[PDB]
Amino acid sequence: MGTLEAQTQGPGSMSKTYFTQDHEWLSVEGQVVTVGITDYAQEQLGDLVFIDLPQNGTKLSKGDAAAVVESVKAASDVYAPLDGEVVEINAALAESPELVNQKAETEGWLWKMTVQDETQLERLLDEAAYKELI
Repeated sequence: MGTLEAQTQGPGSMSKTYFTQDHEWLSVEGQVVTVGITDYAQEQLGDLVFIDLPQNGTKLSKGDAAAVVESVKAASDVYAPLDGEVVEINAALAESPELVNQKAETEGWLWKMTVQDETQLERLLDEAAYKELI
């Protein structure tokens, strides 16, 4: 699969991004899974005023509420797309929550988590619960 390629990071390798059923995305690079909300989601919410991120070291199960993204008109929980452990959060978002509006699917990522084996993600891709973002 293309997930193997992204995990291996051999020459000419490229990270793969997938979108979920709930306007979230995840990207795989090595064993690091980066998670954010989609461009669609940031547009639904309007200008973001606060981002509440998970604590580093948090053990997540698929579906756990992990973050909150908040505009004046609306708030939205962001759920873990896979089981794993939070290892990094996007420190830019404290001063610049609007980076999520500007670059939702790239620089406005919310957190990074480790997954040791991609069997769960492989299942969700095979089911087309999650789909490749092109």
